[PDB]
Amino acid sequence: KETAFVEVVLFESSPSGDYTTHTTGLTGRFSRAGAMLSAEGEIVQMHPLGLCNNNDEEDLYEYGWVGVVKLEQPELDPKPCLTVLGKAKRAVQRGATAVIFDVSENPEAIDQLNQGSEDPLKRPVVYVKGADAIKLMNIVNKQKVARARIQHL
Repeated sequence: KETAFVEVVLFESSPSGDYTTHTTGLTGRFSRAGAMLSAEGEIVQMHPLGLCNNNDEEDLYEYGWVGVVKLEQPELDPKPCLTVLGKAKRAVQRGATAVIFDVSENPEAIDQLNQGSEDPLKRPVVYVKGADAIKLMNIVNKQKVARARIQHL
């Protein structure tokens, strides 16, 4: 399958040094234009405008982050700086191990994410929508650091 199982992990340390964790599961689909590989890392939420070399002097994240990007309604960004896959490629250049797109406000992006390339990304690009997107963004919009685990299967 092209199904991606995504686990989102919230964690707190204790004085003993042992962690308490809380996991939320959800499902998306791997883009055919990205790798069909598993990935894992700290979530970094980015506004889709942040993947433009606009303005900027933008943030350096430690290598290995999982980008979570909620697409805008296309009416709000009619002049996109890069294609949606281009923005994923840009994240990978900036150290992302994977990108998860919430495409619920731009479901037509799935057409581009389902279309193959002879220059595919070497890292996975997952899209979520529906209840799965709602589950993801509810956790990401909490104050807390979270880790994502993306599993092929």
